Amino acid sequence: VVGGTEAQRNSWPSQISLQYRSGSSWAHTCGGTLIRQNWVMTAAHCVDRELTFRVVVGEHNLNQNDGTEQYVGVQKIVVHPYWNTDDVAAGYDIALLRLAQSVTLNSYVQLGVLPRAGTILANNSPCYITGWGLTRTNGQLAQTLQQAYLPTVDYAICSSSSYWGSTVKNSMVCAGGDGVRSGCQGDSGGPLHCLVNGQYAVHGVTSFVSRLGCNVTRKPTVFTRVSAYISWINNVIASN
Ligand SMILES: [Ca+2]
Ligand SMILES: [Cl-]
Repeated sequence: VVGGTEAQRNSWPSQISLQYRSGSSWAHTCGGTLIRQNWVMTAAHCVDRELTFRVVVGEHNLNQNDGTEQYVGVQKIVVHPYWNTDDVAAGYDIALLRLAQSVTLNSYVQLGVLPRAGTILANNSPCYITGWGLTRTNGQLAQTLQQAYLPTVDYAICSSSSYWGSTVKNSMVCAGGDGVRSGCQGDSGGPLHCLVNGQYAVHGVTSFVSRLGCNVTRKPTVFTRVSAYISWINNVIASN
């Protein structure tokens, strides 16, 4: 997250860190949203690589013991069947990870609330992106979980020529584009939390930013629209 602030430890308890095994260690690669005690919602693109993945819930600082982390293997990966790694603009950038164990819920570990199917946010709706992604274009991952206030940019604006044009689909949520604040690499798969009727819900799964850079004016961060996938999600969970 570019232009973020450090999240309070218990603000976003459904945020997870999706990590891959690298040597004798683990590296954060993506965010995710805990949606059941044994299921994480993330971006399909986060799991195109044939890596060993684990999920960390209750994580705050990737570089320090927080005393709240639970580490769990990824047991099964269910990528949306229409995902095509060579065409992120087509959408379907969503995947569910069944965790090898059910995590224990507490103030640091909670299920993300998802919007009802079909819900579309009015333009300029208040949301925060959260994640450990780069803090600058071509920068480095955050140590501490970051949040940035990224108001939505509706489809009509987002899919306009000076924004994302045809690249953005109605199955996506755009947010931000102010040139200051944005998602950035390593935020992928994580939530966009939007305040609706007093409650934050995870409306987006971070999907992409401009190849030119993270915080590029009129290139808001683009998220998979969670409310486009509620049936899919429920179908997956019910069949697994
Ligand atoms: Ca930690
Ligand atoms: Cl949360």
